[PDB]
Amino acid sequence: SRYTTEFHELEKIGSGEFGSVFKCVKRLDGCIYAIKRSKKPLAGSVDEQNALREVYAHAVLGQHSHVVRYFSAWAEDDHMLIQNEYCNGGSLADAISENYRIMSYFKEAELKDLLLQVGRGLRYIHSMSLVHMDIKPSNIFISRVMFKIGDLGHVTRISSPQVEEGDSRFLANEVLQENYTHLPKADIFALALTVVCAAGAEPLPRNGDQWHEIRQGRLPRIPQVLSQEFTELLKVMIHPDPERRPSAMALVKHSVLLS
Ligand SMILES: CNC(=O)c1nn(C)c2c1C(C)(C)Cc1cnc(Nc3ccc(N4CCN(C)CC4)cc3)nc1-2
Repeated sequence: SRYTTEFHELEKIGSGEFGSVFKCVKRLDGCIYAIKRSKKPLAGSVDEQNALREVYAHAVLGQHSHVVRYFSAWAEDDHMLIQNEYCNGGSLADAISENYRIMSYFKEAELKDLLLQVGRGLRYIHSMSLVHMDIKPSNIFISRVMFKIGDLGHVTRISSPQVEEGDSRFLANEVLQENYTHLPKADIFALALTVVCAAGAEPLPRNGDQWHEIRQGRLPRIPQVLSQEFTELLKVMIHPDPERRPSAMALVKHSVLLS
């Protein structure tokens, strides 16, 4: 077993219908990696479709500060195994849960830092003519601080997009309308709501009235004191017209964020 041979398994850090993710130490270099382990999907399934998007995202993407690094991938015993960078801070979703429990928070500044850092990640992905298509707190990881985009199973081309929608909570209406002419801006829409989650918003609606209200450009209720200036940035990021939303480029260079 390559897995057993090359790595020692330390602890399970993730699980879902997607499979499991394990904290492992690689024997050769003593370093910690996150190994995603998944049952090999049925041929011609959504699962195989998902799986394929991730393989070829790696093939195209190089290393980047704000994208979870991919090291290798292989298969054995009808399972697919992917060796990733380990982020010792866990996910932004875990962090928000902890805040909601311990009763700390992300200061307005820390929210600006998160937007900019994930913004930098997107700028890079978009520059390689790809889109992530599932930005949300659980797909943003933390290394201790650095924020990094993970889970590339929804990644597709800007030009010839094969679109499996991400989480309905973070989804731009135009994508639901089968409009794929400006996919990068769906990532921007989705980042904005991710930040609003970090800022302590009540859980985001999955559909119904409040879902629609948001896609009219209406921000969820925040529990804290944010400047009108940062507010408008977050607001225009969920503008119903995707062309009015900042590109990742315009984002990373925006006056409010820097720095
Ligand atoms: C579809 N699954 C994933 O993409 C995925 N899920 N996780 C949990 C990770 C991934 C990646 C993107 C494939 C790689 C990765 C890289 N690092 C972590 N780090 C991490 C560290 C600690 C924790 N936890 C702290 C809070 N807990 C007690 C649960 C473990 C969770 C994740 N997680 C992951």
